[PDB]
Order: sequence, then structure tokens, then C-alpha cells
Amino acid sequence: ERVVINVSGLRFETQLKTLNQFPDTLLGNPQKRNRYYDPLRNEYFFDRNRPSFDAILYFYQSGGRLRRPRNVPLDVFSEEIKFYELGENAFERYREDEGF
Repeated sequence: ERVVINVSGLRFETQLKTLNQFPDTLLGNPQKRNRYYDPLRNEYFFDRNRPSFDAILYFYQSGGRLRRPRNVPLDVFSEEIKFYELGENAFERYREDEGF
């Protein structure tokens, strides 16, 4: 099943199975992600930062590697990982990699 995630006009495509590998996150939990479903366009819409999302999706594709894009400021990216609920374990790995 192909899913389309529209982040402020920037459309990302992935498989449902890819998101569902991490069920305790926003995008991995149907009950949470369906709050962002857009029935007109058959996509999930987030009115949020665009350059961060490459790394949010890659977190799922890579089996849980969390990497800030160099072009995205630390504060901007931290707020996104919290919104997407990537979980304490990943947040710890990220804090370590970034310093704090």
C-alpha cells in the first residue's frame, strides 16, 4: 500500500509497512496519523517544516537511524522529532550525537 505524506506541499511517498515498523510513533500509529488524513486529496497533511522531514522518513526506512540534515538548525529539528514522537531511545541517541 502506497502512502502519501504532504508536508507543506512537499509530498513524500512510502509503503505502509515502512511506517508500521515503529508503532509507538505518530506516523506508525493509525489512530494518531489518521488525525492528519486529508479526505479531499487522499494524503496525510502536516503544516510543518519541510527540510526536517527527509530525516523523519529516513528514520523509518533505515530501521531507526536518526540524523539531522546539516541544513536544518538544531532547535528546529529537535521540535520536529518531538512532534513525530520518535521515542525516548531515539531522542537519547540524538542528544548524544549532538552534544546535549
